[PDB]
Amino acid sequence: SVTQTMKGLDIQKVAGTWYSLAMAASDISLLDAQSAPLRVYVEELKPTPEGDLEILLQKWENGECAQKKIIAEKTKIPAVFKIDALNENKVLVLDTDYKKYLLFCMENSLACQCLVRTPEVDDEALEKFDKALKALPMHIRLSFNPTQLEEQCHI
Amino acid sequence: SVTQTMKGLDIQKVAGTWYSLAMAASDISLLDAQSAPLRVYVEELKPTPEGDLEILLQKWENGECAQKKIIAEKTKIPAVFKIDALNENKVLVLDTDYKKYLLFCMENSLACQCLVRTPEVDDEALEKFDKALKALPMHIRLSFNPTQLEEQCHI
Repeated sequence: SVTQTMKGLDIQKVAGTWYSLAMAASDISLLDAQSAPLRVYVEELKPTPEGDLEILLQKWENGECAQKKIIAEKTKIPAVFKIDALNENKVLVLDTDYKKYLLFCMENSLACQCLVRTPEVDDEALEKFDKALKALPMHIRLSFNPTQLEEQCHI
Repeated sequence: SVTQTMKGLDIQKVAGTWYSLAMAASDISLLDAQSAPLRVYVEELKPTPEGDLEILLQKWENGECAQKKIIAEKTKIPAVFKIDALNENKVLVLDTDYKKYLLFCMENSLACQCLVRTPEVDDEALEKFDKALKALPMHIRLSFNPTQLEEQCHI
């Protein structure tokens, strides 16, 4: 499970543009294919006034790159959000400096991402990402180059 | 490119049973799918008397797990072998202790593996694997659990 949350998270400050620089998952099948279920590209985070988090992303679905808008509801823990599905799905913010990177996980089993503000490889962010994962039973990891980060569904 | 070879490699001593515990590649497409091109499961290494290396592996091809036998020809460098294809493909042995692990890469762009003798997670081997990769521009990494390592094509 995930025992890394961001202490003192200010959700309003994660607002705006992000790039899914790297992804990792507990199970290969969660990320292997273009259309793999947990292989979603974040576009924008929109905290609500009420402190919920609207997430704009892209998902490759039926041989094309589709826009998806989901809402993750706030909990009593600032760094933990709940998504509505057939399963009780949790979004955990592990760490962020707001201005460059944000690490998060979705768990039921588990997929995590390293988000960055700009379409650049941020070695410092990937370092924190790898450190946060050494805690977790991941079996697949992906990363994207600057050229892919500027394309729909990272093609 | 790969600037990690095993100094003093004794090819006769890599003979026998291996498990593709982890794989990494320069490009997501080389490993993403079951049928991805560089996603081959090593079964056995058979050095020839003449010092060539026969490799027995499995490849998921046309919705099933197929046996494949390839030969990599020795070069003047003990730790480097050449495979016959439309492209000049090179096998480089990075490191081995013969008794537990062997790391190798195939390059044209690049796929590497962490081989182990037994169907167990060897953290020491994965450590050496990650260290060897920090040199290389990998964008996908996979690992297999003991249950998968005992199945045809790691299903």
